[PDB]
Amino acid sequence: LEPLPPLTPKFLNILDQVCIQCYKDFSPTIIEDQAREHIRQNLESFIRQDFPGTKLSLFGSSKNGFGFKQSDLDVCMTINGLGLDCVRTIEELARVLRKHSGLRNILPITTAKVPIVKFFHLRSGLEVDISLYNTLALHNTRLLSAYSAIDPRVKYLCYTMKVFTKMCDIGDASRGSLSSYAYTLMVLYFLQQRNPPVIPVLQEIPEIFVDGWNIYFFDQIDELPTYWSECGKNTESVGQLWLGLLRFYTEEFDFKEHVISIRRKSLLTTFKKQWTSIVIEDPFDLNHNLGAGLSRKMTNFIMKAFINGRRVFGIPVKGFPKDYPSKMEYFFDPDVLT
RNA sequence: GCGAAGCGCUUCGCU
RNA sequence: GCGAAGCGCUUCGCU
Ligand SMILES: O=c1ccn([C@@H]2O[C@H](COP(=O)(O)OP(=O)(O)OP(=O)(O)O)[C@@H](O)[C@H]2O)c(=O)[nH]1
Repeated sequence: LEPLPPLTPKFLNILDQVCIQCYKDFSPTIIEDQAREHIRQNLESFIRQDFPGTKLSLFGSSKNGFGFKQSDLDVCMTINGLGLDCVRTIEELARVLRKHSGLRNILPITTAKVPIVKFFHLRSGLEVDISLYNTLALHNTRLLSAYSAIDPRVKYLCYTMKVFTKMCDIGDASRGSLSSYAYTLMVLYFLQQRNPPVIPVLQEIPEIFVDGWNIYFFDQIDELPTYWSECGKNTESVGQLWLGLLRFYTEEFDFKEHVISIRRKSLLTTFKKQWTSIVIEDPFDLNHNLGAGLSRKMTNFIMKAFINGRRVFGIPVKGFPKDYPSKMEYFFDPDVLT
């Protein structure tokens, strides 16, 4: 790794604005939020024609406080008043949805760990994923939402990370990379682990079980000053934290021995979890390693993207060539980061 | 035993 | 469907 020159005050002010701009440019307007709602509304009534009692609910970015323009729509389906063959139900869902003049490219994915019917929504141009009884997903949505409300910099960094993985083309788990949900967990972990914490761990501040998993977490975001020790302690700018995250995952954190675990504050090791051979534990489904599908080719691309991320965000310059219309295209240049 | 392409086949992955 | 990793066969290659 290269030595990094000291941060100037003014290159850091640029880092702060660039991170905040990631939130403003990509957080959704009310019109986009409601377009998603309508999609959930319409599909529910349409599916109810064949499967009465069908309840659809959104989760993921559409509802976890990290809504991101043009993200795919995550939908969880259950049936009110209800050993359900999920493989068969996904194909049943597919057969139903091909009759919808507003949908195209209906595709059932039965063999995935989480089976989904994936399709394209004409009016909105969004891609939609319907899964069945994805109840843990509804709860990690509420949990991320609680983190998103603790401190403004949590959104700023999570948005900046979503922009970054998109440009580096490293955020598609269907092409062997990591999923957005994984990167968000990496951000929240980094903020729980830096000294002093920016966020606490909310499931350490009660046993509520769903699918045999304790889904409890502290969620009254109006009263953490009472119950979180290091509240208000960390004063650092968002641009320092974003460069801090890139350095944290390229210089300090040892992926070979430690699990990225937002559920509890202390170190969780590769050895205890039997996950010896990037390792990320789901906040609730503790048997699910979100890095279990990574190739070592793919881990290298991710590591390479983080390293050039460290370079362009860490080497001060001013100015920037008037070629660029704004700082955004300088920092998030896809060729540079790849 | 090794490389390239084509045509088939299988296994793993995808919220 | 898409991504990855294999196996079959054929054709052409191995100094
Ligand atoms: O490994 C996974 C992946 C996905 N999911 C669940 O599916 C949802 C959709 O997962 P996505 O991969 O679509 O992430 P996203 O665009 O919603 O981005 P984030 O806000 O999640 O960073 C995620 O928000 C998560 O709740 C899991 O529970 N586990």
